[PDB]
Amino acid sequence: TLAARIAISNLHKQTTKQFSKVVEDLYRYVNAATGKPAPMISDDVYNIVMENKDKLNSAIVYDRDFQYSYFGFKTLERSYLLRINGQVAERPQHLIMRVALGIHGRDIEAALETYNLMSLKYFTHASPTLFNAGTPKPQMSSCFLVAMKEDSIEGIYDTLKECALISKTAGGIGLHIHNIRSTGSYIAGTNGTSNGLIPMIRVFNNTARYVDQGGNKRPGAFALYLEPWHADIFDFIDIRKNHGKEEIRARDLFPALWIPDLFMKRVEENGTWTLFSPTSAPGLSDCYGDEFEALYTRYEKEGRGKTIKAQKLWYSILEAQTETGTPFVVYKDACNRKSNQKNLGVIKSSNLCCEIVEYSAPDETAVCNLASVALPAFIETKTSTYNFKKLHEIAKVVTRNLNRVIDRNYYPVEEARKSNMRHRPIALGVQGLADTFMLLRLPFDSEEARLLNIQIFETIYHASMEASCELAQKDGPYETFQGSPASQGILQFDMWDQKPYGMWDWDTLRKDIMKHGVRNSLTMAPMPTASTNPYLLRDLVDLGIWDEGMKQYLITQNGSIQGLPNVPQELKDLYKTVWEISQKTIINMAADRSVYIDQSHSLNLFLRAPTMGKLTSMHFYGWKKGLKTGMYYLRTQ
Amino acid sequence: TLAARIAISNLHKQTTKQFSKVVEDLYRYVNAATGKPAPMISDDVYNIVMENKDKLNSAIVYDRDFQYSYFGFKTLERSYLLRINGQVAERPQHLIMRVALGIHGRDIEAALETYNLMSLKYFTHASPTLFNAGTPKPQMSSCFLVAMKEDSIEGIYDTLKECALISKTAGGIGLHIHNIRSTGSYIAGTNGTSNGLIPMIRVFNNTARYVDQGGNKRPGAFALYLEPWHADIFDFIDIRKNHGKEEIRARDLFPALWIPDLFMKRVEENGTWTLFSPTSAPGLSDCYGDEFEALYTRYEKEGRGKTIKAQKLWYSILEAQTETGTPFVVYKDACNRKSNQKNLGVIKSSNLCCEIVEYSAPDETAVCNLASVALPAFIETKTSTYNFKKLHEIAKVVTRNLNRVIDRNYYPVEEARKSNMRHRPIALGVQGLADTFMLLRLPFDSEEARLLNIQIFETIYHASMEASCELAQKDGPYETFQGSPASQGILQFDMWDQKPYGMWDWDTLRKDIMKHGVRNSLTMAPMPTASTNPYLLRDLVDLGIWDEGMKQYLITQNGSIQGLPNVPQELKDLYKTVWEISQKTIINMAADRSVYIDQSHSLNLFLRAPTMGKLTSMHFYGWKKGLKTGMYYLRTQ
Ligand SMILES: Nc1ncnc2c1ncn2[C@@H]1O[C@H](COP(=O)(O)OP(=O)(O)NP(=O)(O)O)[C@@H](O)[C@H]1O
Ligand SMILES: Nc1ncnc2c1ncn2[C@@H]1O[C@H](COP(=O)(O)OP(=O)(O)NP(=O)(O)O)[C@@H](O)[C@H]1O
Ligand SMILES: [Mg+2]
Ligand SMILES: [Mg+2]
Repeated sequence: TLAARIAISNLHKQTTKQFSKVVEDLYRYVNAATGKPAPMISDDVYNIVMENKDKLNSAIVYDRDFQYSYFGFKTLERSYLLRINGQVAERPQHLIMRVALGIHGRDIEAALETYNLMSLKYFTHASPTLFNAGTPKPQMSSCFLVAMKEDSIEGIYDTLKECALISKTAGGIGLHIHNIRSTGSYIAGTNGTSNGLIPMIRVFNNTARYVDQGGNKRPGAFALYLEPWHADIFDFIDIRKNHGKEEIRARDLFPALWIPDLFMKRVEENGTWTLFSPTSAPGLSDCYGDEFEALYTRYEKEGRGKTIKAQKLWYSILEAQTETGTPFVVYKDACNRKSNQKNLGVIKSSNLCCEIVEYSAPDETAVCNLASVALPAFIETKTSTYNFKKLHEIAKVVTRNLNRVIDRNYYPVEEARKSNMRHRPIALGVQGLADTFMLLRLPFDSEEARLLNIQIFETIYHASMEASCELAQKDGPYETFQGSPASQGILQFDMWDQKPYGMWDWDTLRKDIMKHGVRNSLTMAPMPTASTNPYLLRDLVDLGIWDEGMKQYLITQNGSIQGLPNVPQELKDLYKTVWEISQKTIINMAADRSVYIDQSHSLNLFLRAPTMGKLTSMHFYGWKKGLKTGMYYLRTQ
Repeated sequence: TLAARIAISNLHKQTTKQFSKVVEDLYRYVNAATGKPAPMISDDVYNIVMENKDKLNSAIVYDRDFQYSYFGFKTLERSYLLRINGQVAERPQHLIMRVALGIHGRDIEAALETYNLMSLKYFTHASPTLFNAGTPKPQMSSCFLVAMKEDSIEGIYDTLKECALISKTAGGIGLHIHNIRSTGSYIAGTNGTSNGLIPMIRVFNNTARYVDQGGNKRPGAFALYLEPWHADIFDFIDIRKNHGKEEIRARDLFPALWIPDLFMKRVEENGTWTLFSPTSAPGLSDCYGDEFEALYTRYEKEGRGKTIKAQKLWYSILEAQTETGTPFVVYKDACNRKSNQKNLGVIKSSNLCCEIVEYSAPDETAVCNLASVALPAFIETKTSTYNFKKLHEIAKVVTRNLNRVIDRNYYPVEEARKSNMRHRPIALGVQGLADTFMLLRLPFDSEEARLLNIQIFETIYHASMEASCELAQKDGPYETFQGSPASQGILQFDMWDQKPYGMWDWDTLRKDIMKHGVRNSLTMAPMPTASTNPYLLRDLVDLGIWDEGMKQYLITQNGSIQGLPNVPQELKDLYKTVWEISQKTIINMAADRSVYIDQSHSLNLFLRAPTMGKLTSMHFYGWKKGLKTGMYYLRTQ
């Protein structure tokens, strides 16, 4: 809350009054230009709004529209509030109210609370849910994880279809392509050899550009997952390279390596690494860990690839990350080993923010159905505690919300719908970790921010897990739960090798889960969000120093306050810069919260003058650390 | 025949001996690198070669391999003779012999003569036939005329599939796209408007690049046909423009206008021309002439487009042709009006060389099944005549050859196969017009080269027509012949408004055709070929002048001999340059031969300093002249 809150209330003035009418407007709307009935509300939902209009308008509390961050509102106005004809036809509460209804049909009770919590900034869904929830094509889902359906032209162009047919509504896409042959591999049609990936990519990077004015975003953030033994690996990690004068100016593709441990082994024990066109080495992206090392090992034996210094790739890879900050690294074995869907098959890729990790097949495209809970709004008392009951509580709710989405979602491609339906993956997220910390005035390093951390996720996983049981208790287990690690009482940390930090009763849980099942194969995918230092500001009053006599140190420096004349230790330990905090503490809290995460989540370790040898300790640290999504991003300068 | 014939016979030495063994080799061949059975002969054909090996090797006459033009052989060696492992495994005769067999199965008699004529350079098929005829994927067809299946993403990407799935084997492609909406037109999905064509094009221009190493050619000569009332017309004619810094560097697309007469009317009577996104103006590429002018006329009435100075387009168009030599012009109404397939629907486009003109639908892709007869090899006696019987004769044969191709062709896309099968379009071509003339020593202008001309086609059309009857006499009418102009005795010139030049009995013909039908809806598509002055050289001896005392005038000038010191009139009237000959005589002979051409064929009028006003008389001349393929190409400097 700053001095520009006028943009809220004075533009709470060009807004009409009663939810009901605003819906009417939106429902009844017409294309003032083509005279086309252009509704922005589904028949289905509209009637629900009319049938209840009374209790609804009543229910809303418009005073809550002032309880919004300055840059926050702007976001909504610019992009989330349904406009009428160029003009904003939605008070934030309306949006909320339409989202709330979006999710539950006749479940008005459910609608109303899942209303209130939202309005009381407790949690919020993903843009996709925000944007379309309630409207005629209620696509509320975030990303899609697409499988390169075949290594035939029929395949590629059937894949290319989706990557558009989705890309046209929807959100981010991440497709894995370990099965397309390598440069100069062999066509059994004619005298041709293979073009490779990179031109085939230039293709996908191109439907990307064109298919967009509808996907309501030129940003075509596609990410491409590929195992590092593919004979085309080098050209692949290179994509975004600042040079390439007839190449991929792939300003919207990003390359992600889907890395088995073998590679990281070879690398460390400085050795060999063999490459393959997949055609000569079949079945490779289908085995993993041991089954995979037997396999790969033997195609080396059998002499099918092109042996290189394992240290060569790793070396080039590194170079690329620095110059471009890509490829991303996800650990193939870390992920499958510790996935609850290991029963289905082999998870071949994760997604752009290298967060969700769920099965995909040429006839299953996986979805990111996600909401994210606002960690800071459970802080409670001058100095304070955190309400873990409230947490458990709210996160029980969201797990319900998200489940619904899975049923009321508008599916872009039949694949998507099969997938989401048999497996029911959710993704609870979280916002405000860094905050919560600073509010409870704990420094990022505290071996008690350390503590807090663990407990939080512990509680979320705990709740989501339980909520999911009851609905599986009410509605039946998700369709494919048998064979599940959970179908045998093995849980996230159990697959890591730990004991819960025990703040919740996992026995009673693990007990019922076997007895009732759960409504979803996965539950949480924490922190790769923004729209889905201000903290000093406050503190500097009580001690001293200020404004006219101090438009100085920080305007200059990046909120890096270590060693500033007249400023407390308590503070410059709390309000630590991100370069300033220890990475092996970040990697660490990471691998901590990691134990109660069905999915994965992403690191962005933040060093200064990173060495082809520093970066390496960082990757190997986390690597060795059991982590699922490797180091995902390194920011430099 | 020059002094380098050594490349034939001395490299007739690294060739093995008896056809049969050469087949064996080719049949039995293996991928010396992947150990894959890599045959180059179909089971089907192989056995035919063994079952008859005796009469076959015998039959061949290898002395004929010396009867080849210097640059000619090179063509074969470089690209037509099946290589073994990098090394040429085919004497020209073998190729021929495999082509010959390619076409007829057990029809050895047919094989053998259709052998001999070929070997006696009388006619030859299209590369596609040359290359693959006999081999396991006997795709022998030239182009494909593809229909933009829908104005949905499902459509576009289903079209894009073919334009690859074909493009991967096969030959040239020409697709028409009058149905895709215009820039900023309206998506009834969301807040998007249309990207337009040009980006959608950038898409097709891109599968073009990638899908090629198999299509055994980086050249992706796609041509795109579009009516000039499409709201995106301007950007469309611009494609190849030497400027466009985030545009189509469409180094392999070419834009062709599919122009109704209305436009050319408006233009001349200096007036208006309205543009449309097709969505607001539906049915437009489906009506023509009168039905079309009623339609279009009324969308003007109704005020649906964006009225421009008809003279504006025409003006821009022109500019484009000069700077790029495109768009090509085909006359939509000229073509449908005088098509024998008018019964099926509306021919929406022709093809790259703007020659064939046959129906296409989102479930019919039309084919160019073609061979071409060598006009010069019927000249017969010091000075001479032309044997029209031989012509009629040989061209009877080719019409048989080509028919077979239609049945033994390997079809890339089910569409192709339906089309070719129900309609049976052929394309007899011709080579050596310009020659024949000079051999019978007649000048391009002679009102008796004028005469000869007409008669030739008259005879070819006459023969092909008759040959086609008999097989329709033997095999039945092509599947869709009822409703045919011919199914009513109306023939090519009859649809023009003429009487045959009567050198053949058209009554007896027109008689039987109604009685038996014909095997093909179309027959001929003359002169847009090369691989499918040397004439002075000879003459300069008998009079005088030569070599050491004359490495002069022409080495310099473009065989333009008008006014050279000591050189006969007889000659410099015969060996006239192409800029030097009259265009309205070219346009004219054109519109002459035109009357006996089922299909179309193409002009390349050749002026010097062409004016936005000179070009115009040329287009309007031919236009008014009844022509089907407008002026197709203008070469300048
Ligand atoms: N004309 C072409 N241009 C580029 N790549 C091609 C072409 N034809 C096939 N490929 C490659 O071959 C793979 C797909 O196989 P496809 O072309 O559908 O079957 P095919 O290669 O003819 N037969 P096979 O080798 O038996 O699968 C892809 O990785 C393509 O790159
Ligand atoms: N996301 C998009 N980007 C670019 N063009 C699009 C997009 N969505 C639709 N189009 C255009 O719309 C036409 C195809 O229609 P399509 O998108 O399949 O159905 P739609 O527009 O959602 N519904 P409708 O308008 O009722 O056909 C093509 O000319 C496309 O350019
Ligand atoms: Mg294949
Ligand atoms: Mg549509």
